[PDB]
Amino acid sequence: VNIVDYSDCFEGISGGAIFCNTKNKEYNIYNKELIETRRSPCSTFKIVSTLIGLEKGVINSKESVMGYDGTDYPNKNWNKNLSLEEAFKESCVWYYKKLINKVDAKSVQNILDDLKYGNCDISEWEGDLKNGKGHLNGFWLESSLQISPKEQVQTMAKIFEGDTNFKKEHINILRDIMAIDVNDANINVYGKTGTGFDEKNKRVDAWFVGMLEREGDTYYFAIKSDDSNKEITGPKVKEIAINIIKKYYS
Ligand SMILES: *C(=O)N1C[C@H](NOS(=O)(=O)O)CC[C@H]1C(N)=O
Repeated sequence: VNIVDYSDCFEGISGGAIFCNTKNKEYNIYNKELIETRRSPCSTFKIVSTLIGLEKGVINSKESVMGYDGTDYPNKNWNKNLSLEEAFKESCVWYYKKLINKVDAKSVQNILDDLKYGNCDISEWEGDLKNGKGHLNGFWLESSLQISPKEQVQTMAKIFEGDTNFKKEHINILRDIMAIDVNDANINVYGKTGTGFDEKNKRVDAWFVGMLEREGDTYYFAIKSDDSNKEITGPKVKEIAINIIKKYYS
C-alpha cells in the first residue's frame, strides 16, 4: 500500500483515487479516508446490474432489447428500442429500471452479498422518491445502497479476474461495452461514470470506476469526487482519471 499524491490531476477538485494491481498486490491510494468511505454508486451500478440481467436471462447479448414503449424522454437516444450496448453507453435509466424490476429481490440480495458489494442494502428498492422523479429512481441512485471506492475496486477485480460465478461470456459482454477510447493504443481502458448529489451532506457523488490493461499488467481503479460544487460530474471525474492514467500508468 503506497500513499500517493494525485492532487495536480484533480485540478482543485476534492476527491480521491485508488489503483490496484492484484498480480503484485500493489495498492496506490490518494485520499485514504475518502477511498474507504461508502457512498451511493449511482450509474456505476450498471456494471453489476448488467451482469445480473445477463445471469437471470432478462438480457442475453450486447444486442438485447427491453421493449421500448414510446414514453417521451428529454434525451433523444432514450426514445428508441435501444440495445444493451446503447443503453449502457447512454446510461438509459428506463432500460435499466425495467431490467432490474424483472429480477426478484432475494436474487439481487444474494448476488450483492456474494460480490461483497458495499453495505448490500437494497431495502429502499424504489429509491429516493422524495426527489420527485418517481420511477426514474432506485436503490442504487442516492438511496440505500452504498459502496466505498476501495470496495468498487475489489468487486471489479473479482469479476474481471474470473473469481465470481458469472459466465465468462457475460463478463466479456461487459468488457466490450465498458471499453473506452483514450487516444492511446498502448493502454486498454474500461470504465463507467456515475453522478449523484448527496442531499444530506450537500456534496456530489461523482465516479469513474473500471480497469486499465497495459502489457501484461492490469490495474483496477476507482476515482471519486465529493466536491460541494454541483458542476462536478462523473464525466468530469473521468477526465481526471484519464489524466492520472496517462501521467502515472502509461
Ligand atoms: C448515473 O449516475 N446517472 C444516470 C445518468 N448518467 O450519469 S453518468 O453520465 O454519470 O453516467 C444521469 C445521472 C445519473 C442519474 N441521475 O441517474
